[PDB]
Amino acid sequence: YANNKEKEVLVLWGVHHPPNIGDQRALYHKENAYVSVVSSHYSRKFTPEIAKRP
Amino acid sequence: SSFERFEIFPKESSWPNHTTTGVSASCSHNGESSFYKNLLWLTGKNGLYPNLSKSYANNKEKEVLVLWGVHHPPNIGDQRALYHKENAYVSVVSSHYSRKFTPEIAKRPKVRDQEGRINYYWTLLEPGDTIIFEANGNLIAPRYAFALSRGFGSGIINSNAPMD
Repeated sequence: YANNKEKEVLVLWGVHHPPNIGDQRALYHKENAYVSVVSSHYSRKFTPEIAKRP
Repeated sequence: SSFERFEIFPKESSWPNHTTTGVSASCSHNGESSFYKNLLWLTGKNGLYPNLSKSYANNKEKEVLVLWGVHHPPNIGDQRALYHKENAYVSVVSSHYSRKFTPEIAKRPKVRDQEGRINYYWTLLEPGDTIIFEANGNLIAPRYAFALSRGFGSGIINSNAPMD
């Protein structure tokens, strides 16, 4: 996405974490996952950590 | 205002398939090696370190302060003889807290006759919230937790002054 609007754009996103390895292969078909959200002045690589939580 | 010390993970029963007799020569006590009375050093027993999982519930109706550690051996040799697994991790997760400690192994300068590193961590567990510890090595287990009531608005004064 390019910010041609001449103003600051607020883009929000999420990163999902299934509770076990079973939910990861049926929603996304890949154990090892990642998300690359990078811009000209921002960078982050979200390594999805899977664990059973309360 | 109010503050008590209680054993959150009993030393004798929380770890049947583990070793809790680990002691550090750095944590001496009158010419004898030792370790933190409130923590525990869990190493492999019988040549295997099973995947552990402990869920403490805060029924005490007050904020509980559970502290734990993450160990870092200086080389790949110490990792296979204490925990029997190169790739390690620790899953300390609760209802409103989550973190995955990837153990990074490296040779470090000798601080207090040690090339190893035990990075400590502490979280507060609210009532009605259950914390879960999950690990397959390098976990410095919490033995003594505390239930406290908050005194807002204070600090800490460094002083050599006597008490009266």
